[PDB]
Amino acid sequence: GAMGMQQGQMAYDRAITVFSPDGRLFQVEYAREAVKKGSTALGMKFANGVLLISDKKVRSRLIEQNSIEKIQLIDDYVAAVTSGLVADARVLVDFARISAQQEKVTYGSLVNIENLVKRVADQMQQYTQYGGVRPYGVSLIFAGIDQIGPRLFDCDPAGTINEYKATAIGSGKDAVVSFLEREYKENLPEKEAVTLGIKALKSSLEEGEELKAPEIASITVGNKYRIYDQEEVKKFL
Amino acid sequence: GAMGMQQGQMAYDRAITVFSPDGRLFQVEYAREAVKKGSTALGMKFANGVLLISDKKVRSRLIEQNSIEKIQLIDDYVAAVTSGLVADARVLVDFARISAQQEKVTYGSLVNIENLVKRVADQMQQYTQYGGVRPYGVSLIFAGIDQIGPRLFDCDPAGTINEYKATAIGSGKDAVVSFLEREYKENLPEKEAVTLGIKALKSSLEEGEELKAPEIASITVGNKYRIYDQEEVKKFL
Amino acid sequence: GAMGMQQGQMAYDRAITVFSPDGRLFQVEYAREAVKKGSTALGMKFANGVLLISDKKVRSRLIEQNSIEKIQLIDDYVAAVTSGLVADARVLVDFARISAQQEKVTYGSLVNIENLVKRVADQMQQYTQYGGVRPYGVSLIFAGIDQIGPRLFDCDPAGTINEYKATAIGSGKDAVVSFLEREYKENLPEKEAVTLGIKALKSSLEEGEELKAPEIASITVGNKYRIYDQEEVKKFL
Amino acid sequence: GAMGMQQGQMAYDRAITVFSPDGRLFQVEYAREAVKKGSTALGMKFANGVLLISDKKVRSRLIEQNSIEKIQLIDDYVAAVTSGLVADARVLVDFARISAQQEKVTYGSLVNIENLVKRVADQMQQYTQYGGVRPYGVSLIFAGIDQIGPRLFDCDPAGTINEYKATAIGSGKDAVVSFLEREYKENLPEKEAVTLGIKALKSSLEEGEELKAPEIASITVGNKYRIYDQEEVKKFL
Amino acid sequence: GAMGMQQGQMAYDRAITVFSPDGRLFQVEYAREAVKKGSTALGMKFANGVLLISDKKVRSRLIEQNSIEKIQLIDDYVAAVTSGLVADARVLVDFARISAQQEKVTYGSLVNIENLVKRVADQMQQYTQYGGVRPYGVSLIFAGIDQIGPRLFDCDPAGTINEYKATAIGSGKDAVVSFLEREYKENLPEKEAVTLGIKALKSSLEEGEELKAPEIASITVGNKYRIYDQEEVKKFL
Amino acid sequence: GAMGMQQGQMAYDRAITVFSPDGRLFQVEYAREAVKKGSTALGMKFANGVLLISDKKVRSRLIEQNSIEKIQLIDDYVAAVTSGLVADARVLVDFARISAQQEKVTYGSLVNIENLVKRVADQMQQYTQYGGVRPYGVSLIFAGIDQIGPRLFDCDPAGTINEYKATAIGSGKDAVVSFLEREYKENLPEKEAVTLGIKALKSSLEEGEELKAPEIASITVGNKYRIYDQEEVKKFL
Amino acid sequence: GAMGMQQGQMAYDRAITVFSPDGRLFQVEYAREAVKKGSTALGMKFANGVLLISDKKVRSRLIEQNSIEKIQLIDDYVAAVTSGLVADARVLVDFARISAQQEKVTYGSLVNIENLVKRVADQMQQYTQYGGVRPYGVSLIFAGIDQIGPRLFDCDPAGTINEYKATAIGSGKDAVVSFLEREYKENLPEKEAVTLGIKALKSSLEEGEELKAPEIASITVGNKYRIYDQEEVKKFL
Repeated sequence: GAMGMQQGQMAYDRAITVFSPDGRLFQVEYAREAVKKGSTALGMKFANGVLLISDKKVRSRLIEQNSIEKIQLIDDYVAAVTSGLVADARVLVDFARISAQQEKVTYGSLVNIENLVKRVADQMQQYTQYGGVRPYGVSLIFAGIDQIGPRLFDCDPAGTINEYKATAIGSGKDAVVSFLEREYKENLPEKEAVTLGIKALKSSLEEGEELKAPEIASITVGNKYRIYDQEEVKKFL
Repeated sequence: GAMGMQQGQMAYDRAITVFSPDGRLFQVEYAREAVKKGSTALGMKFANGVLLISDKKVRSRLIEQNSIEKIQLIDDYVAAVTSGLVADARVLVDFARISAQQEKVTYGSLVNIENLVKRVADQMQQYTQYGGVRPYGVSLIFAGIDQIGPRLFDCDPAGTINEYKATAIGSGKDAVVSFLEREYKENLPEKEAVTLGIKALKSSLEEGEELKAPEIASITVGNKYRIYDQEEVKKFL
Repeated sequence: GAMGMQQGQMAYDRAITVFSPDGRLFQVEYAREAVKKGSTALGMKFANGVLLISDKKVRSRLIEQNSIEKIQLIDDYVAAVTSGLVADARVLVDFARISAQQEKVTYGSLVNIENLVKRVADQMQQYTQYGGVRPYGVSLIFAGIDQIGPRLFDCDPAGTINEYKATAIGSGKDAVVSFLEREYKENLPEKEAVTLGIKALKSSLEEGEELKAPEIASITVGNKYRIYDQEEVKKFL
Repeated sequence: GAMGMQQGQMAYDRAITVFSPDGRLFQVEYAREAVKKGSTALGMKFANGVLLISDKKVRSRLIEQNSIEKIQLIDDYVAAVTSGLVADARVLVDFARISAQQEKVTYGSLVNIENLVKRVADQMQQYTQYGGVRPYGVSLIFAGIDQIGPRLFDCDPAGTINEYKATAIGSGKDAVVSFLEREYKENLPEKEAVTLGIKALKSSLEEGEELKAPEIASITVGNKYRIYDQEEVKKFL
Repeated sequence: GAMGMQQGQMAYDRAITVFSPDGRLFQVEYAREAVKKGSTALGMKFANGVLLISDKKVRSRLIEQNSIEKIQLIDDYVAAVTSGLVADARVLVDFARISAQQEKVTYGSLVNIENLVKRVADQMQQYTQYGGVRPYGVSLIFAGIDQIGPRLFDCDPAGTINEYKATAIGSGKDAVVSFLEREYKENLPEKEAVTLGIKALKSSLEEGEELKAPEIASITVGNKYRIYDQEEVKKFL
Repeated sequence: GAMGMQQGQMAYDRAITVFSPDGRLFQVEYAREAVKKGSTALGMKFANGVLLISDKKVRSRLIEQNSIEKIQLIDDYVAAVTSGLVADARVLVDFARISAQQEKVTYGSLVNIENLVKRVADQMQQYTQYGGVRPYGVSLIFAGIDQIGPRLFDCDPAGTINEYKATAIGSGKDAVVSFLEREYKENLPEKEAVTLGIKALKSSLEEGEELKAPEIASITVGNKYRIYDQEEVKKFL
Repeated sequence: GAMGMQQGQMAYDRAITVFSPDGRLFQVEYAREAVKKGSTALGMKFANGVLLISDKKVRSRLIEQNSIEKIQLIDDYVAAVTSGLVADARVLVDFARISAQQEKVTYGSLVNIENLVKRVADQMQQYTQYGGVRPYGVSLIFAGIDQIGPRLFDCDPAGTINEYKATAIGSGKDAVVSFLEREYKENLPEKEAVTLGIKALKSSLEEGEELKAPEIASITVGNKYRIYDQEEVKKFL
């Protein structure tokens, strides 16, 4: 797709920590915009585990391929994929990472993953009201299996968090989300799950035909995360 | 020693702290707006306990149902339900939770619930005047039975707190409240109370006919809180 | 005589700290407005004590009656009634409560009540010039009997303080104040004092006929404060 | 591709800690306005002491008379009288008080009163330049006998201090000062001194005929301050 | 970018930490501009190492030649080059230096270079959201061989980081990046690699014919960095 | 929403720590203006010492004459005279005083007076750049005899310091400085020196004829400062 | 003109730490201007040393000649000359002096003079980005001989530093720099070096014919600095 920023003027500039007369945080709103322009990714609970899949859209030959990993591990049993401002995502991810370690070193085990996400969420929410500082313009989803079972959560710049059966984020959210909204199959076995997924991913962003090379990872109850190899993903491609 | 935040290294530019020529905190007003756009919930004292009921309006098949719990526990004998900016509600809930724990660990027992709400209220009141920081865009109600007996309180973004015999909050407040204002029956036994309630909740938000699946829980003097199961609630539905 | 510096800069660009070209603090003025929009109340010295009386105007049946106490106790011998921003009023009261305890624990006795009011006044005054922080939108009057005798003080958002023989505050101030200004009887015995008072309160806010249920408390030299029970006040009503 | 002095003068931005292009601190100017609107008072050295006198203009019968003391003791040998924002005045006075005690506990004796006033003035001067904070809107005069002998000083919102033979402050300054400037008698004996003063006070504010009840206090070398009782003052009245 | 830019004042930027209504950080944008106006430089992986090359464009005879080193060493095994605000670049370079030592002293060895750059990047990222502080108007590329093997990354004012097979930075970025994008040869042996590079650099900035004297350095797996001598560089020139 | 309020806007910026497009600090300039409107004073090295002389322009009879000292001692061998904002002068003077003592207590002797001034000068220079603070609106001249010999220095609000043979400051600076500029006699003997001075001072400010009573003091190498008595000065007058 | 200000401009676009849409720091730019309006000075490496030369332009006979030293020592082997805001220059110089002592006291010897300048540069650079603080309006050049040999560096308000063979600064920079740029002789022996210099300085600022009295100092490898005496320079003049 063609790229270019026609707008270069500051234009309208509200302020920070100010509700609009209609009860809205415009800054948090503008933040959301940034994440809409991000890459597209999704994940869904299946058989006895959960998978993650993102559209790895590459440009130059000169990029170090794989090095542009979109799906990142926070720990062997839990990962997250993100979209929006790259820098903000990164730092936010590292926070989750250490945060995860903390619970492990104090309680001896990350029993409930829901909690890990709540913390990073709270981090984000702080910037939503604490005066002099810019909100994190990134949305990300955590998924993996904890003591309770296979889990999937998403988080937006406002610090909002929810649990899904399946969901997506980034540019093609609306599209891909609708596809699942209709064709999502409950206890779909992995092989088919990834299929339904890649299909859904396709339809969405695939206004531009070529799906390119998606990045896919999955974890099933009982064991650690598995990242699909170039060939394995291409198989479903 | 004085209670306050040591962190003050960060400089603050713009800040909320201006009374209008007519004696009003516009920021706190704008905040109130955000809560009106929140879901609808209510509660009321009855026979020998109190109950809480929230309208659990769901969208996608892809959401993890129950996980979107609106009625949250503070402790086995006190629960609260909130309305407004979701993020703000969550963080304000956890504050009350630990704050609750604190009274328990020093005094050995949370004797007066009124006090619990007062603390969380004051928290909110602080952002009402301390310059550089956006107020909490949320309102909530605490319900439970304490040393004094079944108690019902509500709280707005201004930090204003009041005890009720029955009340509501969120979107259809004015509506549902009027129904009760009219048909509220003093010592209505639980079964009939939950009914009157659900009826009241219906009328209000029910401009859109379908009541969907309401979330209801109750507690009665002498014991801990009881969350109604899917079928039980569907029974009154 | 060396002294360390916690903050490198004494202060930066902040609001709420500007004299109008005519020598007035407009914010403090606007703050006063909000208090004008509060409930009406008054107090007056009599025979050998002082009494406080406030108009308890109630709305819904759903309100927990008494729980909406306007006359508050700071200590068995000193009570205060407030008008203006409710949240602000509360927080200010608690400050006065602990502050009272403070003098007690150090000197072993609250010898002069004037001093207690001065301390809470100063608290208010600070927000009058210390930049980034909104003034307390509330006024209140303290009454009780100290080492000197029965005492009646009032205090506005400015932090201004005066001692009266009789006075009122809130919405119907100018009105009720005129009434006393005219028909206030110096050493009026209690029964008659409460009469003159209630009559005064009535005349004032009673543009709307029904006085409703007034909240009244009285203390006399030698003993602790006495709050009037529903029937007793209704007797004068 | 060219630079020059396009703007002769810089446009006005804020107002706190900003010199006007004519080298004036407008804020401090406005402050002064506030003091013009305050009550009128004066003081003058006499035979072997100095005296203070302030116009105690009372309104309602409901005010606790004397309690509205305008002349305030800093210590048995030094008093002060104030004019301007009443709250600001009070807090400043107490500062003067603790400060006076400070010198006494370290040096064992307040040898030179000039110093005392120097410290309070420096207090005010600080608010004249330290960014975020509104200046004290008040002007006061200190009088009392010290190691050097009877002394009289005045202080304005700018932190300016001077010693007079006689002077005044408040509303009718210009008027009263002129009267003295003309008929002031060098070593006038107390009785005639207080007369010359009350007359001077009269003329000034006495556009409105009734001098009402003045407040007068005096000290003479060798002993402690004396406040005139109602009858005594009424005698010169 | 042509110097024919339109001169103007500052935009309507209230403070640095505002998202535009389109989800963009304008300040970070403006910073990027500053980098485009810097010198041109590049680097690329080759045979068994990596090389760096920057256009050392000199003016006066009075400059101390070599002293204007654009290629700087962070450690014998890692170098970096920069473009944009010189001052910002330098400070940024030293941080990286000390940062590198720290890793060395705690772990005993700089195992993965990606981490080093990550640290310097997060530094910049901070100034992207933390209020009162101007972002680093600079972009730099780190290159050298670590535990994994030869590595090359780039970093911009936004703190965004990527690893390349080859890439450039500064003024003629777009031009030279294209050249390589087309004629870049995978495992090109040093001598030819430096040639392809110098040709690419030439083409790019060489609108003004003379390539002048380029600054080039290269390291290979197994040993320390080697900076080319004047004569050696002139050989490829 | 929005009843109709939108005309008024809230915003805060800077205008003190801001260079003009032409390279000048408007605030410091404005500061200078304030000093121009101050009293006129001068000083000049003579035979074997230095003398200071200020025009003590008095108004009302009610002022305490001498107490309005314009020439102030810093230590028995060094004095200074100031002009500009009275309040800022004083505080600044005291700073020099303790600053003087400091060197004495550490090195045992104030060897070089030039250093003393540099310190008070730096204090001033600091407020020229440190944001949130209004510069000192004053200029002064330091004179006395140090280890090197008789010295004379001047200092302005900007923190600029120069040593002179003779100079003046205040209102009629330009005038008096010119008279000297022409008729200044190098090693003029005291009696004549004070004459040349008074003459020079006269001419300048003497557009208004009457020189009134000048304040003069002089010190000569080998001993302490001498302040001229009313009659003595009157002799040259 | 009036108590009320006609302009309601609460804030303006001009501020600090803001990149312009074209990537420039306007504040740093304006700072440069002020250095342009400063005196003119230069330096150049010669035979086996380096020399400094500044135009000591004097006004009144009343100035203390030599006392206005423009060339200042940091230590017997390194001196610097500055141009721009005098006050800023001074404090900046003292910083480098103590800064030098620091290295000497820790390492036992100032090995590389480049480091010294770099430290003073970073100090400067900080005010380039740390929000609330005006940048240093001054540039200076350091010259001396260190462990590497004779060295010459220049430094601007931006914190940019460069080593030269010869250079100048201040008002007539461009002028004198060109002269050198053309007639500068590499290993010119001192006597001739100073000549080429004085001639160069002359040509430049000498639009006004009279070169007045130039201030010149030089050092040669192997020994300490030598400042030329009035007559010696007059010999070259």
